[PDB]
Amino acid sequence: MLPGTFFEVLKNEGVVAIATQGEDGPHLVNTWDSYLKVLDGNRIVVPVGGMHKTEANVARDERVLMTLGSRKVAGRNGPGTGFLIRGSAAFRTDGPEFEAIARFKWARAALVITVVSAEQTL
Amino acid sequence: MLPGTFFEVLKNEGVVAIATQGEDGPHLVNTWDSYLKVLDGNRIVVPVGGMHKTEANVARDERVLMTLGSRKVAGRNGPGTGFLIRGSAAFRTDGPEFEAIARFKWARAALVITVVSAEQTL
Ligand SMILES: Cc1cc2nc3c(=O)[nH]c(=O)nc-3n(C[C@H](O)[C@H](O)[C@H](O)COP(=O)(O)O)c2cc1C
Ligand SMILES: Cc1cc2nc3c(=O)[nH]c(=O)nc-3n(C[C@H](O)[C@H](O)[C@H](O)COP(=O)(O)O)c2cc1C
Repeated sequence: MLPGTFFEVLKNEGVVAIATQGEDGPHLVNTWDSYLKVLDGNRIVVPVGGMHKTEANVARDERVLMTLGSRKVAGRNGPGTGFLIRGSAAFRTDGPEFEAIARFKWARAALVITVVSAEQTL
Repeated sequence: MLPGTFFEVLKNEGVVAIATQGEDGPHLVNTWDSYLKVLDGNRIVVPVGGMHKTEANVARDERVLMTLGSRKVAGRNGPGTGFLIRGSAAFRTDGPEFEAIARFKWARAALVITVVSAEQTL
């Protein structure tokens, strides 16, 4: 379901933001555009070094939001676009989903986001 | 309280993410590094075109989170850094905080974030 324009954004560097639901409000962490590995079946994989609070939140509520964008990709009304991604998160520590990001020697896990919707917001 | 390194990030284009507490989980929206207007008294101002869900959330819970970063600014262990900003939000349609972003003629409002903490997370 992830559209072509989303893959165009991924070709460009940028800050990715990942929101979770915590006990006393939202939490928000980051990765890089270039770190994302997209697999078939609508899966975005993120290398996890920290994300301990994020992981605790996902354990309680699997639903996450992700945003990313680039000034270098054309939006609907001018240069620059981005996306709001909604999906369910899981943390993997073995198997193909972990191997997808195992190149990162600091990785303790793979954050796997199964995408339910992708909206171009610009 | 906002540190020099944060202002170095703002010299570079990038995607800013703003998380709020929604009715059924977090909400997450964006602006650009170059749109942020920093005022005395630890205030960050964002031009508001949409942000209708965000405004509804802020009306009920003023606490917000913001992230931003850049590969072009050195972090602690290599190239690239970014920030987690925590603060309280208000929406303004007049006064000096609105005038700060009034040059954006599509702006219906100014989102004013009064910063309580700024953490360099990389
Ligand atoms: C631009 C940027 C990229 C980041 N990339 C990662 C990353 O790929 N993996 C990771 O675990 N943390 C990364 N971090 C740090 C996380 O955003 C977060 O601060 C840290 O993992 C702690 O997560 P937690 O608050 O859920 O415990 C990055 C931070 C920034 C500013
Ligand atoms: C890179 C990027 C920059 C954006 N800049 C703004 C902005 O400056 N002001 C704004 O109102 N919306 C901006 N948007 C759209 C918002 O993220 C959001 O989708 C829209 O304001 C609707 O907000 P809401 O879901 O809270 O109703 C931007 C989106 C992207 C991807």
